[PDB]
Amino acid sequence: MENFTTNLNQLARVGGIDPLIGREKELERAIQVLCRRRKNNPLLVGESGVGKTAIAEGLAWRIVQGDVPEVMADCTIYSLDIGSLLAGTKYRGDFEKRFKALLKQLEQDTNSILFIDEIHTIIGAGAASGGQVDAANLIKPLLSSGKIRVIGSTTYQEFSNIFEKDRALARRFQKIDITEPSIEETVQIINGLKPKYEAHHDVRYTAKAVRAAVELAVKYINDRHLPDKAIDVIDEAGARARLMPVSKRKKTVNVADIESVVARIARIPEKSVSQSDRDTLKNLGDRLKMLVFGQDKAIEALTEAIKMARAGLGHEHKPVGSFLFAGPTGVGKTEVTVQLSKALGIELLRFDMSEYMERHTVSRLIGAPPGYVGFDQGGLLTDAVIKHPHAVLLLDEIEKAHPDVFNILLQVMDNGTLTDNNGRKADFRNVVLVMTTNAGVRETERKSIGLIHQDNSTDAMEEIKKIFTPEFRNRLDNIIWFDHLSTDVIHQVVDKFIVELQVQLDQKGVSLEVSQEARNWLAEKGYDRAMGARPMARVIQDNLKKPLANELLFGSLVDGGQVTVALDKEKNELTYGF
Amino acid sequence: AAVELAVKYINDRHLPDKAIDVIDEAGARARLMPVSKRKKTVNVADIESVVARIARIPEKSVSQSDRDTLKNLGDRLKMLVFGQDKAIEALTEAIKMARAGLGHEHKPVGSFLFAGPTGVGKTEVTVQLSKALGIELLRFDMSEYMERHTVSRLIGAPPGYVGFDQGGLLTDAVIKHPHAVLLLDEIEKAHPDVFNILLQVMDNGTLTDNNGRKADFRNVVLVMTTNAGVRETERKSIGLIHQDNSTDAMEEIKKIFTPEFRNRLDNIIWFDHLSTDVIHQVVDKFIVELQVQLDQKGVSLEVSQEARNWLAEKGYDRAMGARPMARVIQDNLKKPLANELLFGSLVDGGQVTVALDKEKNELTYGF
Amino acid sequence: REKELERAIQVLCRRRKNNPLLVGESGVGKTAIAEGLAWRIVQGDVPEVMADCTIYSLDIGSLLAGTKYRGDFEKRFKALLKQLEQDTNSILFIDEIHTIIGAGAASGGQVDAANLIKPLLSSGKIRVIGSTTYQEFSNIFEKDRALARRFQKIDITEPSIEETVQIINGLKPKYEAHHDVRYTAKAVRAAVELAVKYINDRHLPDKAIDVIDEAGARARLMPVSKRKKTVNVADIESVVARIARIPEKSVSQSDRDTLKNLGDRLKMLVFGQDKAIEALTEAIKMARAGLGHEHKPVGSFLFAGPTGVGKTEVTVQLSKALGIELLRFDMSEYMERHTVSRLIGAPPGYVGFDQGGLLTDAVIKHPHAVLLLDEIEKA
Ligand SMILES: Nc1ncnc2c1ncn2[C@@H]1O[C@H](COP(=O)(O)OP(=O)(O)OP(=O)(O)O)[C@@H](O)[C@H]1O
Ligand SMILES: Nc1ncnc2c1ncn2[C@@H]1O[C@H](COP(=O)(O)OP(=O)(O)OP(=O)(O)O)[C@@H](O)[C@H]1O
Ligand SMILES: Nc1ncnc2c1ncn2[C@@H]1O[C@H](COP(=O)(O)OP(=O)(O)OP(=O)(O)O)[C@@H](O)[C@H]1O
Ligand SMILES: Nc1ncnc2c1ncn2[C@@H]1O[C@H](COP(=O)(O)OP(=O)(O)OP(=O)(O)O)[C@@H](O)[C@H]1O
Repeated sequence: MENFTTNLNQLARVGGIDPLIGREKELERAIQVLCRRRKNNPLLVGESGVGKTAIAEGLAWRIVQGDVPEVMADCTIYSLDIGSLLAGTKYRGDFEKRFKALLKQLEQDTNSILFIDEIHTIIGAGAASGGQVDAANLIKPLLSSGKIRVIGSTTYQEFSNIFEKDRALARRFQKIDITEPSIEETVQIINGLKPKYEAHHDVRYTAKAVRAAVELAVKYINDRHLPDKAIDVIDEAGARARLMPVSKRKKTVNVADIESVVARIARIPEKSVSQSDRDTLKNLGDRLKMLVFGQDKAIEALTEAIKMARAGLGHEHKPVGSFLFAGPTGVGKTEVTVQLSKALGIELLRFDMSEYMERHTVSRLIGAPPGYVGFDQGGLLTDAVIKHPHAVLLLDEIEKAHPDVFNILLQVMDNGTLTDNNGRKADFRNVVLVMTTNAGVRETERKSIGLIHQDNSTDAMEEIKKIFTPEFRNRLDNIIWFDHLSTDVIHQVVDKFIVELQVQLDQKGVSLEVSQEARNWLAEKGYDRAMGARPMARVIQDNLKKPLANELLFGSLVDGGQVTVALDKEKNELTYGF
Repeated sequence: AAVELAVKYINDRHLPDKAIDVIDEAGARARLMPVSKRKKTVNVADIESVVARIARIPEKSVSQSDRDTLKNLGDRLKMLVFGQDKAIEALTEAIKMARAGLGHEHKPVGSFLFAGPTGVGKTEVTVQLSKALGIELLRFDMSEYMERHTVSRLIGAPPGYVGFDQGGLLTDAVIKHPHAVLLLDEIEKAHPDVFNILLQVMDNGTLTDNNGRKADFRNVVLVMTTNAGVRETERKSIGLIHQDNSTDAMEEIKKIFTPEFRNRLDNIIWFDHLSTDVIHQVVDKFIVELQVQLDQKGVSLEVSQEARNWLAEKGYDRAMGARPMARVIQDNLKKPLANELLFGSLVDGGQVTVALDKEKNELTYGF
Repeated sequence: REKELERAIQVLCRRRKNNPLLVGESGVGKTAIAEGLAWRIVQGDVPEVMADCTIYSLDIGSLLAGTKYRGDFEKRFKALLKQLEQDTNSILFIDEIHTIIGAGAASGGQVDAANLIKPLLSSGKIRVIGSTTYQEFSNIFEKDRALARRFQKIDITEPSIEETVQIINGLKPKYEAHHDVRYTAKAVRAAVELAVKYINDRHLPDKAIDVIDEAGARARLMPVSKRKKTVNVADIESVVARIARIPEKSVSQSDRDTLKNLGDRLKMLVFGQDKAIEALTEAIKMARAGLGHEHKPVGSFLFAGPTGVGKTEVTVQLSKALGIELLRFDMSEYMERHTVSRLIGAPPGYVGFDQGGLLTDAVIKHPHAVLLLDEIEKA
């Protein structure tokens, strides 16, 4: 035992193991179990990071501090490192001699408790031959006879998958469920532990820093439990603050440092909103109007959703915003979204919904159910939002997906979550959801029969309503109708496309000038309300790019020249040059 | 009592030692009593306390603060969910019976199907119930169980398969939290094979997982929500008089959930549409949420009564429930505030006054 | 990678569970950073807190190698940890840290490297820097919750274009030394820009570097015939083009005439329908000229008409004339809605999941190709 276990009273008394705060009921049972006539061995079972070891060792602390029932007073708790019982072995029989020697020592002390953490690891030692499991074979009678007292500890999952197969062991200890504290209990736990962080990091925490670490961690960090989750924030903020005095920036850790840390851990930005990001955001609405012409209202809706979220007036558990972009083809429905993600500097997660035409294609978003082929793959959607929690999520031509696929978004739009096939949750609260569609267009573009042409603008009233179930629609922030582009827009579109052409040419060492007459001509020639801005690229392709490709490819316009294009008036034909 | 209670509440061990353990812990418990110098014998009440602790169930509520918490549970919920009183009452009645002891031998605390128009707090009330009671909410978006084979994610892969150690997500959630509110959202979206899992739960309080262990739902409140019948509810009839289609919505529910399912529910509660009175309450609720969000930035907010009356009058839509009201709040209050909070006077300001004129019915703003 | 290290240091500086885990896509510099810190410590490019501390890199294979008998592994494992605990100013670094979870427990037991490490991380006794990909982190580290709680995940993203150029400028001298080459400024900038435009299934820090290394390696085989030269943008372009399959610079050579005469080689084979020939010929020329569509296909043209008029023959002849692969897809075989899974594959969990997807594999194998979809109206 001398070099296999740790005397926890000795440790708790001299170095300290950090105080245990609260957990009155947890200890009440542990003691009542330890006080039983037989099988007086509690097992602390729970979610990782809830204080299972904190309690098991915390008991040693209470004993050395005298804060125990006299029954427990003066008893010694020893923690066993089973790794050391194997490190000292090699051939047959040495393990058992060593293992039993420790048991004899516990029996001889008579007033001691052994603590075995990771209790599910006591299964082992036997190998090659085996059948002698250690875990049960060397201790079943020790536990059932009351000769020794053992406190164990385990993760709830390990407990059911491993620590629960051996019924004989399952029967020999009383399980105590350690659940995670609530907000207040977490705050008091921090206050009790706080002096150790302040002492370790040479920092001090404000009342708000502590209050906030708990509330913020709960809201933003969701893969850990409260008592160790809020601590990471406090400890991390401490470690960060400790790196300031290096430039003499000695300071108290305040709520501002906590928010910076939570924001970094959760990858959700929070303080830059007060800095230059105010202008990046302020100007967002206009940068996008230089890329998508017309459609200002779509730009505003996106811009507004983002501003509210950055302002802090977002929702508590919804995507940044979620609206469907409907309209005629070639009017900037996907273009504004692509540009939004560029303007914001964030990842664009683009899915083509045309690929999800069968009901069973949902498995590509979620992953196969356990037990199936594609299980370890995970889901493509849930994974995309996990790697990039701050993103623009674009679902192109959503009306092409099998309609049951839309059901996947009900919980996304409403709770910001989606659960993958491993049970992990996607978190969409920092994702802008944009879905585009051509629903209703075929109808809006149809001519009616009669003397008076009917106004078919109520496409929203039929196709959008028939395609998207009421519960889907009622979760959208908006349904935004993109219009056909006007001729004023076409002129802007043509200018835009010519610039794109100029850039491709600049990269080849040549440049292009187009006269205004030539531009107006191309705009006038290509406009077709029905196809939006889509054909303008073809008009440019035929009137400017084809001529240029011949000049670029066969030597007429290569190194040494530039091309000027002008329109004549007689034929309205374009000129070219060098 | 140790013997007859252990067989009812402790189900992972055989009787000899299962009952002795109750006796032994009760013994130890009583042994730790005369430290206060109060000598004890072990009565039925001490046995019941031990079983309650071993089985992870509630003991006796009348002398507890739980008595008061339970007594006015309906009142607190009515402050969060307006209207739909009958749903609130059904939930609290089932709970009271269970704590009263007038429960079921082997069934969930109660089992309800929440049906009705959208935007009505079918989900909202369940979420608040778990908060009001202080217990874990176990959620399961049923839209994610659309294929016959998705059942294995609820109960785990069969042994020997790639998803065998993961276990089931449902049985594990229940095992970890035996006393909980279990919410199955949009249950009608799940593949019907899923309902077969629910039928046995509703009748026995239990599911066997892929490890052969059982989840005990005896202390779980089971609420599942649905939109079955909504498209029909919102349909307008042909004629001069619009018809009440709630009767057809039920026909839709009865086609999705077969008699075998329906007979295992304690109730099917058809939630009604929200009234204008409710909207006024809803608007105040949303404004308060806004005020809280603003307080977090150090900004106070006043909204006049007329501004409230107007927002409520503007946003009400009987068919869409309360969800649109939040849209009204975003456009009339949050957007203006975001600009002031982000680029203007409220950054280090801290105050905003909102009222409207009568001539334009436009809102005021500013520090 | 200043911020990536700032966080790593802040994690190492924590009181407990001060073990950063570097998680990211492959080829993004995760291990470059962990080794980079050892480099910075030695060079004095780190806070005094890290200064003078030793980072050791663990060979899991040598730790497990030879551990026969019951107890040798456990002994070696513990000896290592003891040595680290007695150093008091060291950090252990583990590549592919998810593999520690698979350390050899001898038999049916659970005593292995992860179970033996856990208490020393919780206690703050030792410091470990881990490294794993987002996929290995998800399928391995994410599952062992207790171990995962002892690491602080650092999210390492792919660098920008400007950042990639800068790492090349820093790394460059070693490629120059290794290959006996020198790289021009244009060569470096282009490796990054071109790799971004043309090389898929890789991340920048690696993608640009791979081009620099190969181009250096190409030039390394020139002064064997004493064709000594530097690596210019043209050589970088050639290397990327090897992968991209359509060079932007060779278009200026004999390729100009191969392309110029394309229209006539096709007119002599397909008669009438000159307009189809022109449509195809022009699309290619623009694409080779550089007047492409940035992200769209070379061109997409529906050929409609009476039978026996050369609609598929001209496309077949095009692929022949160009010297490129013809990918054929008979649309009549996709006569039903569900037949789409033949083109892209079955969803995960379904029979045939690992069979592939005919269209996506055809295109992936042959990036430069003519894709012909016969009788599209029959799909
Ligand atoms: N009363 C408490 N005493 C000590 N620690 C507590 C307490 N309550 C919560 N904690 C938190 O839990 C941790 C205490 O250590 P503990 O051994 O209990 O972890 P754990 O719950 O067993 O997690 P794991 O399964 O990974 O070992 C600390 O992070 C601490 O912030
Ligand atoms: N308002 C606009 N300003 C400038 N260019 C535009 C505009 N609208 C469309 N375009 C042009 O069309 C493209 C933008 O993509 P767009 O959003 O129109 O796709 P879409 O609306 O989804 O149509 P589809 O039905 O084919 O998917 C760009 O090439 C862009 O030059
Ligand atoms: N009776 C109510 N009182 C106040 N707010 C309500 C009420 N009912 C619904 N709401 C509003 O709805 C919001 C939550 O939506 P809810 O949970 O009710 O949708 P649902 O019941 O699931 O219906 P569906 O999903 O079919 O659209 C609440 O935050 C609340 O603002
Ligand atoms: N314009 C042409 N000039 C010379 N030969 C030709 C022409 N068209 C077709 N042919 C010949 O006739 C045969 C059929 O040609 P092809 O398959 O390309 O026509 P198609 O448009 O595909 O008809 P289908 O409607 O059946 O698909 C080929 O062997 C081809 O050599």
